[PDB]
Amino acid sequence: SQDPYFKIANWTNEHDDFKKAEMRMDEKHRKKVDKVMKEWGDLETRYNEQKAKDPKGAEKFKSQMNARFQKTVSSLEEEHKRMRKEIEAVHEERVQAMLNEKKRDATHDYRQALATHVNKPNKHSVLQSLKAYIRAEEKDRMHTLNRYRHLLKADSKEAAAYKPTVIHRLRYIDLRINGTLAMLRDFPDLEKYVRPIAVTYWKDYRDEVSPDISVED
Ligand SMILES: O=S(=O)(O)OC[C@H]1O[C@H](O)[C@H](OS(=O)(=O)O)[C@@H](OS(=O)(=O)O)[C@@H]1OS(=O)(=O)O
Repeated sequence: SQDPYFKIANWTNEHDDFKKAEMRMDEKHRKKVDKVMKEWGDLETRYNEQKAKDPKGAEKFKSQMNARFQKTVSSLEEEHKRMRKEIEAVHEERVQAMLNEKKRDATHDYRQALATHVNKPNKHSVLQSLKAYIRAEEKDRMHTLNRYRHLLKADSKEAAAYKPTVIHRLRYIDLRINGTLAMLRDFPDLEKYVRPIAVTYWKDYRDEVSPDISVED
């Protein structure tokens, strides 16, 4: 069989399932590296013994066993990297998919909040609906930027083939949010009191979730 992780269906707690699967993978990997490193040790002690006894046959053993070892390592290193990338692609797909859903639904509550307003003062509801939408888009930025961060440290290469993309995402997020704020222009009664609150909340919420940094670049 495979990991139970790949066939889930609520995705509601993806972070926890992923973080969990990642340990089961990470740990399973540590199981193998230990087994190899131990094999190396037994192999290596042997060389030290037959060192002065069979210096010719002994030495051949060292060259030989290095090739094997070197190879077995590279083999493992790849497998892990392969599996790691398989679990992430999946993860990043559900997270994006699930984030989108929040956007999708947060918008609905928003546009209803506004339609209901036309008739009667959905005042407070409109805002809490907007702030919800904002939290959703901003969470999309925070996770994206963060992915660029991990890739900047893992693959300074894979990383570069993402920047144009990251820049494209962060742009439309701002656009979508600004366009979603524009929808208030029509309710003058309401754009006068709700807007300045929601914009401050956007600047505030972004300051908390995805700050600035001074350490490095
Ligand atoms: O898999 S879940 O158990 O649903 O994830 C819960 C939270 O896990 C981390 O705190 C998550 O933090 S993270 O840095 O690892 O994304 C956090 O994301 S965040 O609130 O948007 O910041 C998650 O909160 S959630 O409401 O977005 O699901």
